[PDB]
Amino acid sequence: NDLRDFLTLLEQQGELKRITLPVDPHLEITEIADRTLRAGGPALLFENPKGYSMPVLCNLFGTPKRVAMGMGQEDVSALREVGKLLAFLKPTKRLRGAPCQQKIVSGDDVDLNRIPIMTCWPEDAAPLITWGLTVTRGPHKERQNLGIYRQQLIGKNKLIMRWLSHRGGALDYQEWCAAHPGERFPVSVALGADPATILGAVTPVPDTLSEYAFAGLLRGTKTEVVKCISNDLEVPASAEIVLEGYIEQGETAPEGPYGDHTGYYNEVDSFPVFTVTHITQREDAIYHSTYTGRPPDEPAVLGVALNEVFVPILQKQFPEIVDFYLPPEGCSYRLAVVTIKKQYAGHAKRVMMGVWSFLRQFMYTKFVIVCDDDVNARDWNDVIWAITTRMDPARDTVLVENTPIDYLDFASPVSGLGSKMGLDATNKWPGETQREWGRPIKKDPDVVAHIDAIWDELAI
Amino acid sequence: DLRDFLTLLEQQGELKRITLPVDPHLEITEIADRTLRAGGPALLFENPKGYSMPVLCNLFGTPKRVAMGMGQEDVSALREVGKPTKRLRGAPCQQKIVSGDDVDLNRIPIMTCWPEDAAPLITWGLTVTRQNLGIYRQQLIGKNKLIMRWLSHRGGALDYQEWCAAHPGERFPVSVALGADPATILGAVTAGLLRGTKTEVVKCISNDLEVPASAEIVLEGYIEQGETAPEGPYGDHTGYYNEVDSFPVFTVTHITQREDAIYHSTYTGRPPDEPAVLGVALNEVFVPILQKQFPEIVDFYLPPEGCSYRLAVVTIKKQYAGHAKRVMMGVWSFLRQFMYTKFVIVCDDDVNARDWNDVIWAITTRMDPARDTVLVENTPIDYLDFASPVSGLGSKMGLDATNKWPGETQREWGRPIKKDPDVVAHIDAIWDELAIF
Repeated sequence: NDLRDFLTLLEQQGELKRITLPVDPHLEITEIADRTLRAGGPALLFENPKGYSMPVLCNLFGTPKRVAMGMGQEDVSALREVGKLLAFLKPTKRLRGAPCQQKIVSGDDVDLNRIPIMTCWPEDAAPLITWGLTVTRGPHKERQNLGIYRQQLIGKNKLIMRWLSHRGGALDYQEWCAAHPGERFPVSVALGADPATILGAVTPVPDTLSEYAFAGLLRGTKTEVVKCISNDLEVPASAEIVLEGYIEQGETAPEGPYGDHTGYYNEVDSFPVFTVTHITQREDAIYHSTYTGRPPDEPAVLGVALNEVFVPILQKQFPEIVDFYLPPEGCSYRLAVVTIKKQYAGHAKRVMMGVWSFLRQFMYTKFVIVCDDDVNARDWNDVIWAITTRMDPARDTVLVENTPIDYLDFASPVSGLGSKMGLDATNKWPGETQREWGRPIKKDPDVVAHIDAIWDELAI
Repeated sequence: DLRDFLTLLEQQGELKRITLPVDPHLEITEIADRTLRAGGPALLFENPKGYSMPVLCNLFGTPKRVAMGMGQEDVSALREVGKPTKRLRGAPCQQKIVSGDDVDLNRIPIMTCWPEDAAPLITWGLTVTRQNLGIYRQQLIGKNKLIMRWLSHRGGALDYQEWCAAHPGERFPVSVALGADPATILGAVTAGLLRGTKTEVVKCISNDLEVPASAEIVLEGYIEQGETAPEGPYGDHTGYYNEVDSFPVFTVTHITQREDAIYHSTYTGRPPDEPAVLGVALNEVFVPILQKQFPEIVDFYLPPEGCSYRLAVVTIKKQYAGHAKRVMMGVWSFLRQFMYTKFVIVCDDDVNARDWNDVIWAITTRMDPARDTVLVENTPIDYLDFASPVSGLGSKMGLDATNKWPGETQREWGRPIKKDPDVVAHIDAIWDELAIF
């Protein structure tokens, strides 16, 4: 039901390790988690962080298996069904009491320095909160947005709220300033909610229902919430820790530099300040954290699982698509491989244009490789094979200039604007070539199946 | 010798004996393909369906095992190559003999590699014809007939062409050796002293040609002048079937073998395969020749998955704006072996050329595709590459994935995240006691 249930389950299955040695939240936890993630190991619970009593949980979603379990299922394949659900969509139980409100502190007594907030990389400006569910409401509307923004520590009761312009929290704030000049903007942040509510924030959800409602569908049951002490926002009742407060209009601060998911430092830049009035927590509270850096990291593993959700949405629109994959090594979204059952000359070009335009998540995707269905999109041995035996580079490469690009991608010529490349690695049909194309080597499916059957008894 | 080599590999967990019945028709290839693709061991099939002779394959399926076969622990010593034989009288390879009507090639577990291959095919024969050594594929067309597929430029074909001109009508003597010791096998690539001590050989029973004494099996015979046959189709190292074509016939008069002989085999197909892994190890010879001409080059690698020569990754210590372009042009013009290389990626020295995780990282964080991609049209291409628009002629692509300097960009380029060496060392020290697994 809640996060602790999830952790005891993981522990029985050898998917959680408790660590009793002293480990510093300054740089050391990150190093340990990075080595662990890179070898597919368990989630980690640091019971003795140097200089703090609250234990630190991280690497929670570091294998795609653990992502699936957090949505109820046993294997990664079942994410495709959550996909069909999302296509289909064009409730919440309020409690009076709640574990997340067992211990309270406010006003002058707020001291964020009692929490083991991590510092991830050697040149990061300061400790940084990374797994907060930020809850906001706009002025014209009842819907509550949930968002995951990084928050730098600048004082005993001050954090910076780094939301980028396009995201729901930033839009709610921008409207609030316009509709209520001068008024404090109410905000709350929840740390350590249950896995379904966490995974629901991460997933894109059409406006026809709320974010808490979706998470209720992944979980058998309705999402339980509780009203905040100092505002009318609703937060998950079993949260381990909750921060309540406001944004004072026109108060801002320099943020960063911080290491990012691309493997480089973002340079310094201004964002609004979040003043914390209340810290509420559970009785033996656990602090939930993570880090971004050179891929693969936990976010990148989440993004791989989350791309299985989208395969079906794509297929419904383009039934020619057999598989669709974004390697984590390409910073999760910058490169895609697509395999199709080709039906006509030029077909690959319509598929490129589809990837670059149908879903917003792929709007900034710089490289797209298209292949036939005799290629396993998830294996570089096949993908390189196809590129080097089915392309003439000048004939089969598509370039498009002056297209939208992430403003923090320093590799484009001007901020926000750059080019894209599609590679048509499909077999060329008459009209596309005047040569006799080669007949590929196909395996015998009967021999393949016989070897699957004796594979274990061969014991190699 | 070969058996010494195999017992060494076995004690180091680099050889699996397999006792289950398995067919040389298609099944061995499937098993070897899966094992190679996961970096597993060499394989010795002790019980091949319908044969007594065991089948050895995937011998050189990791570059480590190539190194061990040349004596040492690293492939490094090939970079120094970058910068006479002993005749025995008597030999294990001649312990058992068969000739004339008794020659029956169907007693040998010759593999059929892919479903539409014309027939069983011999793939690791050392063909002997000064003596030239060559590795030519040989299709089985009868009890004592094989097709000898050598293309015109190669040493065996040239010897034969001269023989027909100098001795009209005379039978051409030929021999083929299977399962020689690892050094003579690796030796190739236009005599090789990887071993350092001289190679041991033995005269053939029915001709004056010399073959390795520690061969498991030897075929002796001749080419009857003007006798030819349709060959193939066969699956090849590109991953496609080559179409049918005519080549000379090799009549086998004698089969000589060792007692308890082992049949050494392999397969070519969609890369990577064993030949491709050999070609990667063997390319290390050229790194030094490139470096002497372009000392900026730190590494230079051609993945097997690109059919051994069609794609190259190069890492450099960049010294000026535009530097990557000169290096591209160098790869495409300095050595003839890289004349047909279609794709070239250039990266900085913080990248391991041999790891796709690094190479994709660089491409997706240091390139604007239109600015940084170089296309050149109407350049020389292999005439058998059906993907070019016209036979013998096609385009090439260079990708400049280096960090961009002032002039190449007007933006603030990213500072990469470096780790704290003191934190790394402390975690090495407590790693075992942390006990995560």
